[PDB]
Amino acid sequence: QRTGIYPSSDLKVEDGYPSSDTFQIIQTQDGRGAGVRVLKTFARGRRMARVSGQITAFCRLHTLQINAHTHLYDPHFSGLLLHSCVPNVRLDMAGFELWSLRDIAAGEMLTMDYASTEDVLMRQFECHCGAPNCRRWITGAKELPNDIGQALLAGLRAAAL
Amino acid sequence: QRTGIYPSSDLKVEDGYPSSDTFQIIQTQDGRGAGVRVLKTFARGRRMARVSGQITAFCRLHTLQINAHTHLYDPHFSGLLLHSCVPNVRLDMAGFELWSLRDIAAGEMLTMDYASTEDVLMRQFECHCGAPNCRRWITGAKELPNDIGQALLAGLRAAAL
Amino acid sequence: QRTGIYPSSDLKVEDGYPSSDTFQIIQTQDGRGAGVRVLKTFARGRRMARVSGQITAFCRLHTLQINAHTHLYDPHFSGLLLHSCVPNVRLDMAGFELWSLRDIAAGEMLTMDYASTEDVLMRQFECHCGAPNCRRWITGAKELPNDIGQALLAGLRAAAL
Amino acid sequence: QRTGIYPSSDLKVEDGYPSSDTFQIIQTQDGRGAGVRVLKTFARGRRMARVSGQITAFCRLHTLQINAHTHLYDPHFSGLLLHSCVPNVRLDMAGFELWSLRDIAAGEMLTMDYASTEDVLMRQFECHCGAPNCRRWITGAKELPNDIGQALLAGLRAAAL
Ligand SMILES: C[S@@+](CC[C@H](N)C(=O)[O-])C[C@H]1O[C@@H](n2cnc3c(N)ncnc32)[C@H](O)[C@@H]1O
Ligand SMILES: C[S@@+](CC[C@H](N)C(=O)[O-])C[C@H]1O[C@@H](n2cnc3c(N)ncnc32)[C@H](O)[C@@H]1O
Ligand SMILES: C[S@@+](CC[C@H](N)C(=O)[O-])C[C@H]1O[C@@H](n2cnc3c(N)ncnc32)[C@H](O)[C@@H]1O
Ligand SMILES: C[S@@+](CC[C@H](N)C(=O)[O-])C[C@H]1O[C@@H](n2cnc3c(N)ncnc32)[C@H](O)[C@@H]1O
Ligand SMILES: C[S+](C)CC[C@H](N)C(=O)O
Ligand SMILES: C[S+](C)CC[C@H](N)C(=O)O
Ligand SMILES: C[S+](C)CC[C@H](N)C(=O)O
Ligand SMILES: C[S+](C)CC[C@H](N)C(=O)O
Repeated sequence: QRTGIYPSSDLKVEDGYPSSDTFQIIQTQDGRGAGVRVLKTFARGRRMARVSGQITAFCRLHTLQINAHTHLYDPHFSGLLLHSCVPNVRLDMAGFELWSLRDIAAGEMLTMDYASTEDVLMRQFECHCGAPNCRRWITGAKELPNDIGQALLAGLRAAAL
Repeated sequence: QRTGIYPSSDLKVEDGYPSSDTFQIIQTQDGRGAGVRVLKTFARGRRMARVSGQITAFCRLHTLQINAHTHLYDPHFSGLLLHSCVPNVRLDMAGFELWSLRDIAAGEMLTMDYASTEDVLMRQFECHCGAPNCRRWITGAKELPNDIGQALLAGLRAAAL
Repeated sequence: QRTGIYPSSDLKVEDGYPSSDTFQIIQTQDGRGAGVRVLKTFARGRRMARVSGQITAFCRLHTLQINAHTHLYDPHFSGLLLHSCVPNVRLDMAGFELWSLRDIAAGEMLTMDYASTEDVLMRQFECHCGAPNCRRWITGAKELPNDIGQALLAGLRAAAL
Repeated sequence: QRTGIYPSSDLKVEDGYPSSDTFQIIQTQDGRGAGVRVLKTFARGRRMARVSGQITAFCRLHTLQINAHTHLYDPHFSGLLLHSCVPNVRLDMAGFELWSLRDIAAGEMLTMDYASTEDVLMRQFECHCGAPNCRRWITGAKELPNDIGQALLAGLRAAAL
């Protein structure tokens, strides 16, 4: 009865896979590209969706890291989750489920800490999450800012005097 | 240049994904249904293929178990690997790779121990692997033979006197 | 030459295990109990320590979650990491390593998001991390605030008008 | 009431950890060194023990592999499990449990396929398991026989004519 974000028929909304009546991909207007938006309210501590995708050996812009050498290619859903330094969802890559870390109001962008699942990103980027504590430049957890990132961080540091 | 077993274009034979010039699905003639056959010779201790599929929460006839609550739906390749009590390949479900446990000659069926990756099967079955040490009735590692399996095993045990 | 936090001789500082010349357990003075303090400066994106402990099946106050059914009992080091809603370290429970999520100055408390590795805590607690965005009441990622937590969160919500 | 193989008090026999009234380490008399022996009968498909040990980054003679980069140091129990090419137990390294793959009679040596959990061994060895289908020379699943192993395997192959 409910229509799923994932195109595969075997992934059913009645089993927890995301529905287009609950999640929507939209183009942000603040330089973050496209991202997942929630259309209903979620209390903190609830499973918002089961997650799926295709196994691949290679890190890509729309993969998530499963373990040391294996990634999950999901350009329909979890790969379109935007980053925030203060995230409102956790993507559990062992149970393959998305959970609310806080109360999320309908219409809010869904955000994970990319460094919470990823050793290294496909690309580093300057962060537009707006949080009071923005790392400003976003990497994997096991990844040093590259020389562009170090230069931008230094200009911000001088400004901090 | 080489054509892949997996229909997805993103899975390339040049990156280790199986090619139809190396693997073939055939119908066995001894009651094992269809299964994967190798068309080239492989020395023991080599990676024969990278493995892929679709993440799902549910055990199915053509899934393999990833971890406690997550399975890999692969009806094109790894889900068509037949069982043997003396296996010639290992399916590594952390690196998602198939490795030869022994020298395999071209034309041989590829066989894993289903109990080496699976807690519980979608279905139990009487084993036709022919090995001198056949469990005769095949389950997951964490799965008791059901009452059919116990009855067949008992008739075999009486015969053993 | 360097003395290790972990009592076991097989865990050597020269292999990355924490040294008492780099980490110290101290009693906080703001209601967080004891916690790990760093004694040297760490740039973001560096491995600060290898982690170890004892495998156990049971969640405890000083365990960390490895996977769905397995935890790591470590009362010497990683179990004494305090929580923060804006963490400065990530505890990678697959590689068993601690990594700096930001620049950390010598003397700073080390903090992880408990919800980033834990489904459920041994106990919930009101948070004293001070971050502008404190969840105020801390649970596992897959754990609803209990009735004490809901009552405290509601009093805070009324105050927010 | 029951005394545990693991020296730690926190690992209780009442929670499934092995008891010396069920398991015993003995010196084999056929060139396999010491190994774990079972003292009670176990039907196939039962959990014989919970497993534990110390996390370490390094492969050792008495470690078992957890994931790509992490091993479990257990010289009291699971590291003393001998190898067999036709194993009677599976060591589940995700749930950290030992399960019977077949009916095991009291007094039998417990045997796993080392290649079922290990990419690479600390050392390769000629196999004395006696199975009709012995690989004769034992490696990790992702490990080629070294030049000693290749030489011994070739002498056996000539004998096979
Ligand atoms: C695979 S994407 C997620 C979807 C992507 N925005 C898209 O439009 O297809 C990851 C990329 O999104 C952008 N992005 C995500 N979070 C961001 C943030 N907080 N600030 C700026 N850019 C962000 C970055 O360009 C990053 O490399
Ligand atoms: C998903 S299948 C593998 C592919 C399957 N044969 C097919 O034809 O689609 C697993 C099933 O194959 C059959 N099978 C596999 N190995 C077998 C064996 N050694 N002896 C008998 N049947 C076997 C069993 O019916 C088992 O439930
Ligand atoms: C196992 S402990 C870490 C070490 C512990 N403080 C100790 O003193 O042994 C986890 C507990 O520390 C306390 N704690 C950790 N982070 C905290 C925080 N940010 N605010 C308040 N209490 C915290 C809580 O009581 C929580 O249950
Ligand atoms: C860590 S051990 C297990 C305990 C060891 N036997 C001990 O005595 O401490 C692994 C080693 O045991 C021996 N071993 C285990 N299984 C064997 C087998 N089936 N045949 C010959 N040697 C074996 C090998 O020397 C191998 O390197
Ligand atoms: C949520 S996915 C966009 C994050 C990881 C991805 N491999 C990236 O590089 O951004
Ligand atoms: C190699 S797959 C056929 C084995 C596991 C599968 N879920 C089954 O039930 O047979
Ligand atoms: C960093 S450990 C203190 C967090 C998880 C632990 N099991 C707890 O309950 O707090
Ligand atoms: C059961 S443990 C003895 C097997 C793996 C170990 N690291 C070895 O090298 O034999």
